[PDB]
Amino acid sequence: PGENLKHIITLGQVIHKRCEEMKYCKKQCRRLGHRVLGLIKPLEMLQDQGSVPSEKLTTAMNRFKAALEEANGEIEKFSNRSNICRFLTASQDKILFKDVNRKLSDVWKELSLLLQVEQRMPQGASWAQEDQQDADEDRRAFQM
Ligand SMILES: *c1nc2c(c(=O)n(C)c(=O)n2C)n1COCCOC
Repeated sequence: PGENLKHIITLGQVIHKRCEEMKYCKKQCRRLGHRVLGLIKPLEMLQDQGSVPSEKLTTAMNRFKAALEEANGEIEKFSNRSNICRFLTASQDKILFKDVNRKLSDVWKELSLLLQVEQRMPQGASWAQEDQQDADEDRRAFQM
């Protein structure tokens, strides 16, 4: 439980750091890192106590860990310029992290509801809109 929480928080931090160093598609990569850092903030607060998670909370945390591992795999893949160029030429909307953003948003909704109801923690609605704007800003930076 404590080890699981530390692993997820470390994943989020490595994803943010890797997104910050990305040389291409900076708006989309920076948005992914910023969103991940914001999602792990209440998990950092829960970790700062040292309570026991229910099995429903453990299930939701493990699903969130799986979405973060997928995001880390995508950032690692896109650290190679050729993989970015290949993916974007094949993509329809030019949104680099479309699939993993959907998974992060869906798994986060279940997890935050359990943190609020079970651990008394005090949403990805604008995300698809922000994704299209960041993708356009990135496409424009590339087209100069
Ligand atoms: C390859 N093809 C790209 C890009 C890119 O960043 N963007 C935003 C695109 O729209 N396309 C089609 N890359 C990545 O490499 C950028 C050029 O580096 C020299």
